[PDB]
Amino acid sequence: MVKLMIIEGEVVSGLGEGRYFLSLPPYKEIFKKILGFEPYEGTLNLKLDREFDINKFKYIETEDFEFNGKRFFGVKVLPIKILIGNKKIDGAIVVPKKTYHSSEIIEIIAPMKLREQFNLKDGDVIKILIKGDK
Ligand SMILES: Cc1cc2nc3c(=O)[nH]c(=O)nc-3n(C[C@H](O)[C@H](O)[C@H](O)COP(=O)(O)O)c2cc1C
Ligand SMILES: Nc1ccn([C@@H]2O[C@H](COP(=O)(O)OP(=O)(O)O)[C@@H](O)[C@H]2O)c(=O)n1
Ligand SMILES: [Cl-]
Ligand SMILES: [Mg+2]
Repeated sequence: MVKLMIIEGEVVSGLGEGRYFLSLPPYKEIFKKILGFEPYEGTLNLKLDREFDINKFKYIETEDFEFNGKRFFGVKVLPIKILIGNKKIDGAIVVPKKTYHSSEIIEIIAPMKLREQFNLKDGDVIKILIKGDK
């Protein structure tokens, strides 16, 4: 019962909001722990063929944090493989509980800035590979 989903998504730019959350040190740490890498401090948004459902997959989920008088909600994280060319890089789909962006926009995280390491630009279509269901 081995499972593969392979989803083309279009590289897109958003409202600048990824980076403040991936810079927040507890997030830096939880992703180091949960994934075995420190994400570059952003999220590569990819625009999808159709709505995405993290709950059909064997996600990790983070505890909420509270500091500076604020409540920081859980995020659901799902290891993936980012497929660019004949290359095959390891990352993760983060799906925050509360995000501004409708649900065919998935946010990707990886140790490197994907736009530089991989010369991506708004419009480019990349593929992501999800092994396993829930
Ligand atoms: C790791 C992570 C944690 C987030 N935590 C919160 C949060 O606690 N509260 C909130 O309103 N949005 C949270 N967001 C979602 C952002 O507010 C925003 O909707 C969007 O995902 C930021 O990415 P963007 O600028 O690439 O579109 C989080 C996003 C990520 C990547
Ligand atoms: N691993 C990553 C994370 C973000 N990014 C990009 O880094 C910039 C910072 O990401 P962001 O999520 O804060 O901003 P947007 O995704 O809203 O454009 C954006 O251009 C992302 O597309 C990247 O190239 N590689
Ligand atoms: Cl755009
Ligand atoms: Mg982003």
